[PDB]
Amino acid sequence: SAMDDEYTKLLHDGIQPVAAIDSNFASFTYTPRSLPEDDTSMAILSMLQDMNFINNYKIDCPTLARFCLMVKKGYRDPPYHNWMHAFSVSHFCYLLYKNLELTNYLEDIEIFALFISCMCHDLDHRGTNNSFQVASKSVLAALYSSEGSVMERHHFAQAIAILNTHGCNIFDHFSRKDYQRMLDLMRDIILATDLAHHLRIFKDLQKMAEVGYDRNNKQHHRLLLCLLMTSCDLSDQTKGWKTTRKIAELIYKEFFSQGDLEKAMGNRPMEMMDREKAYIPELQISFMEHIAMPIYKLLQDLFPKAAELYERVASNREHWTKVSHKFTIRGLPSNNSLDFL
Ligand SMILES: Cc1cc([C@@H]2CN(C(=O)c3ccc(F)cc3)CC(F)(F)C2)n2ncnc2n1
Ligand SMILES: [Mg+2]
Ligand SMILES: [Zn+2]
Repeated sequence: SAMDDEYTKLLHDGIQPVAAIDSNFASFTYTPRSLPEDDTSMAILSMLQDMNFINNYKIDCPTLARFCLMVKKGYRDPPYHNWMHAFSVSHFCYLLYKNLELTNYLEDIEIFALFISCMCHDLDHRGTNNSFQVASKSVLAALYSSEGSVMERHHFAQAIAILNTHGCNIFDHFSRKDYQRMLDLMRDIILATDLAHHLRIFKDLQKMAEVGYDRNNKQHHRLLLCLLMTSCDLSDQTKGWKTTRKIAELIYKEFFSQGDLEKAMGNRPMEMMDREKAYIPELQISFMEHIAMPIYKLLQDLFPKAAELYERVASNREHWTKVSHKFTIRGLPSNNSLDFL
């Protein structure tokens, strides 16, 4: 009933101009988590319209409205891996489109697949990682653990189940070859969100940036799509310090909750998921140094206009070192009590 009325307005009221969402909506400085959640499905439509994908691919507006709502409704509400994460990852894809001239690098359909993949790439996340699915002998591991990337295979399978839901296949008028192409792209792009995949291809990403992007090289296209998706996935770290701090809070709430579950199973959590061992400033510096900063350095090497993104991640990294001293309790706790000992 609720989705029906939301559908009715999304379809019949018209698509809001993207500039009416916010004066800075298309800037790397904009924080899409600032958008009220109730406004995000209309913002998805506005972005799709502004990138001309609705007209170029003749997407049926009722199908697209239903698709967007079905995708939003396909996310659960863990602290981090929720619909607002998918919305902000999708928004960053729109930023790359508006700021970095992707049409000089990628086919139209590849850019479209990236954006749709961003919307779908964490569908039905339960707030636990791939190792946990295997350790807990979850249904998802029973399905996919022999292939790896258990959660990401599930996210892709969930996106297909939405497309296979009557009235929701935004691609169903595509040619057979274009349809196969779109779903293949979605597979590769969603599967690239496994950071284990990113780490596997990282040297090939380095090699691509070194020799220089070849628009006629099909492997360069695939590699670039993977890097862009990862850049979208981690894009929370490219905003201000306030965003980085809040996003850290959400990640560790989620992580520590999984760690609490691992302990109740008799298993030793990773220290970054153990609330009794994790030292957040050191983990955030490590994550920025070894994972986040190299990704945006690569993005800058390929796209010089992405320099500000790398400098932001580097800045946020310096902020963690500056505030680290505040995790040590000097003097007495604010209650004047040593009871916590
Ligand atoms: C935007 C953003 C996203 C993530 C994570 C990274 N991540 C990992 O596997 C991972 C690997 C090494 C680490 F040191 C920490 C986490 C997968 C995920 F949890 F899905 C999202 N983090 N993590 C810390 N700050 C983050 N900021
Ligand atoms: Mg994911
Ligand atoms: Zn994600």
